[PDB]
Amino acid sequence: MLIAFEGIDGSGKTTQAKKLYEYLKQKGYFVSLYREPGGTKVGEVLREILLTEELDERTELLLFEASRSKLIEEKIIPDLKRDKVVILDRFVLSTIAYQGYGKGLDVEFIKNLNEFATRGVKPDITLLLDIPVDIALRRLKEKNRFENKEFLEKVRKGFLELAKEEENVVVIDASGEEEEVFKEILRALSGVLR
Amino acid sequence: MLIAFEGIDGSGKTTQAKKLYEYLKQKGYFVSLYREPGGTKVGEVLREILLTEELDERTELLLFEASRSKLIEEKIIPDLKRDKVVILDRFVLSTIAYQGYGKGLDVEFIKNLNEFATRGVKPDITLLLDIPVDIALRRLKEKNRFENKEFLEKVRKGFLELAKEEENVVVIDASGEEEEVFKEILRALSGVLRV
Ligand SMILES: Nc1ncnc2c1ncn2[C@@H]1O[C@H](COP(=O)(O)OP(=O)(O)O)[C@@H](O)[C@H]1O
Ligand SMILES: Nc1ncnc2c1ncn2[C@@H]1O[C@H](COP(=O)(O)OP(=O)(O)O)[C@@H](O)[C@H]1O
Ligand SMILES: Cc1cn([C@H]2C[C@H](O)[C@@H](COP(=O)(O)OP(=O)(O)O)O2)c(=O)[nH]c1=O
Ligand SMILES: Cc1cn([C@H]2C[C@H](O)[C@@H](COP(=O)(O)OP(=O)(O)O)O2)c(=O)[nH]c1=O
Ligand SMILES: [Ca+2]
Ligand SMILES: [Ca+2]
Ligand SMILES: [Mg+2]
Ligand SMILES: [Mg+2]
Ligand SMILES: [Mg+2]
Ligand SMILES: [Mg+2]
Ligand SMILES: [Mg+2]
Ligand SMILES: [Mg+2]
Repeated sequence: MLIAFEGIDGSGKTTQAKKLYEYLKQKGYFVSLYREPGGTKVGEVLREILLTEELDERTELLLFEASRSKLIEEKIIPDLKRDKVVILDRFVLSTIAYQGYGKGLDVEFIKNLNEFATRGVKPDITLLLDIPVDIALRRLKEKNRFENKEFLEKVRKGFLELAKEEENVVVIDASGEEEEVFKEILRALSGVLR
Repeated sequence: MLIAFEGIDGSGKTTQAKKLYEYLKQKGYFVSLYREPGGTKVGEVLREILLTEELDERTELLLFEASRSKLIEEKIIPDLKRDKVVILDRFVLSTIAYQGYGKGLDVEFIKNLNEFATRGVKPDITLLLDIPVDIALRRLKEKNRFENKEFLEKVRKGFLELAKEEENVVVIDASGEEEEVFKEILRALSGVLRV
């Protein structure tokens, strides 16, 4: 297996996760790629609620966890049982960084919810795509995506603290060009996977 | 003043909550009536998912709590700030009885989620409509609703244990006629509210 991509909006997660998916398929792995929230029919409904409705921060946390629970039970656990490489575009560190460090919700509580939703399933490696917020925001602005700079500075700092506190997290310099970032990822992956 | 109706499917909650809503409105209270899950636009979408999609028991728990959180923040807390009497058709005991006693999820974990979703808001009184499962099932059969006898027997017993452990839960014998059950509810309510 399980490879998680983490990092702020605009760090290149969706781009890199797709590159890694295609690369590992070509190398002969059986691989799955899922996004969080989403990745199942029910999860995609919850994703649309999360991205379109005005929600309070507590309802948001519970819906992220509900989407994760469905994806874990429906797809990830069955995939891992069949020795598929599962790549996730976001996972439990995003919930801690955004809902905990960003929104101020209790992190011990978030971690208990994460454990409940995941049944204790943990990544073999987490690739934290680290990038200065101003650089990320300029990438996003090009595609008419806007995120709050004050909020994301807290989240960025939170991810970096988590890379020291949580297990199996490798910090990737995501400021570089696409192929350069991918090479860094492949170097990090050689720590857990042929 | 927060008044919660609890009990198994077919115990008369929706019937009696509406009766109470009308009665208190006539007596000059400003009253709200909400159902769980549901009661908000988002909560109603979540209710539809809960009632129509195949879900694992953990995802179910989290959606029940998400609906509760939305209702608490959007409607319940603002209503209580305005001195409205808020009547709930189900609340936190339903989660402990169904997801805990029924499905076997950890009760302390469920209580922590309850506290999170509610911001610690507790009812002034909870009316547990207790009824034998057989009676409930026969009332539901008349309306083409079917529920699982084995499951509901565990849930009934769970509610009854909760009525002993949790604060301000009154057990109502709800197997009698509708008008008699309502009279018992009013007698119970007189302990906390001028009715
Ligand atoms: N290494 C890179 N350098 C510059 N732009 C990039 C790079 N990687 C991705 N992008 C572009 O930046 C934006 C954000 O990338 P995306 O993969 O959507 O990030 P995330 O999923 O982390 O928000 C997209 O427009 C994408 O094409
Ligand atoms: N006291 C009662 N005796 C007989 N039937 C009842 C009584 N109260 C309600 N009913 C009927 O039983 C069914 C279940 O009532 P309802 O209020 O929907 O229960 P709940 O909301 O607890 O499932 C409905 O068809 C309703 O009209
Ligand atoms: C998985 C997850 C995402 N999110 C947020 C991050 C994003 O702003 C939003 C949607 O996710 P996503 O589409 O991955 O954002 P992006 O491509 O911009 O990185 O959901 C949380 O707040 N908590 C979570 O647990
Ligand atoms: C509020 C709540 C309801 N439920 C279940 C009980 C019901 O079978 C279902 C829908 O609620 P509802 O329509 O109140 O059922 P009924 O009128 O038959 O009592 O949701 C839970 O499992 N957990 C919860 O926390
Ligand atoms: Ca650019
Ligand atoms: Ca460089
Ligand atoms: Mg993305
Ligand atoms: Mg906050
Ligand atoms: Mg965790
Ligand atoms: Mg009902
Ligand atoms: Mg179970
Ligand atoms: Mg509770």
